[PDB]
Amino acid sequence: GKRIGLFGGTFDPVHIGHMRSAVEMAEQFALDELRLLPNARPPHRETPQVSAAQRLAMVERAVAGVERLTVDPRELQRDKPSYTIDTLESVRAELAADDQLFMLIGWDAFCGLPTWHRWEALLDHCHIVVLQRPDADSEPPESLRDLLAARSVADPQALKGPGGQITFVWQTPLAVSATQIRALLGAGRSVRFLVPDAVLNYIEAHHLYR
Ligand SMILES: Nc1ncnc2c1ncn2[C@@H]1O[C@H](COP(=O)(O)OP(=O)(O)OP(=O)(O)O)[C@@H](O)[C@H]1O
Repeated sequence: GKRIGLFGGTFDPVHIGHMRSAVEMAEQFALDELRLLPNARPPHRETPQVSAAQRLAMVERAVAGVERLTVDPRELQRDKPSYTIDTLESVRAELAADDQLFMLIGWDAFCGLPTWHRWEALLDHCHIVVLQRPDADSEPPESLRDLLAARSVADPQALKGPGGQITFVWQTPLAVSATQIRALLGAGRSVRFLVPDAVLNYIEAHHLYR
């Protein structure tokens, strides 16, 4: 059907590390579309004076004019956060049944997957692609050996069908951090070139991260 990616993050703010990983994810999987999915979180876990809807605008500024990168605001429009599985069915509810869905997660995040609500069902709806990288020691928890055993493919090209498997991918993400960027901004410095230019212009224009 279509090759559709899903890239979830808090994005506070969205920066070139995310965007450059997005770019690479797509090109590797020949995605028709890669969807950035800003997650929703309790109001009190937002950066003070940076709202959900501003996080969402920057993500929009960042993919505007960018082919095949779009934004999915559905978590960002609920009554409160959701579990991922819930996002997944909602996404899938609007898909064609042969469309292939690829959820991109980080190694460290994948390592805590058995704590996600109803985790056993996630691969019902998508493929999970796990970012491997120089900083997260590839030592899977014993709680994930049987899952990786039943559903992982060593070749990403071998992901098949609209979902059901796990593969691993290697990237060297830029040494850009949203935490570093906030501090630079708090310190009054220039994060120019550490974030997409349309994101830079938004941060500046709206005097965000103070
Ligand atoms: N440079 C990086 N390379 C690619 N993706 C990264 C990078 N840093 C974090 N991520 C991604 O960041 C996304 C959401 O923002 P997140 O706050 O988790 O990142 P962060 O840079 O570690 O921010 P923070 O510094 O506040 O922890 C995640 O979905 C994750 O994949």
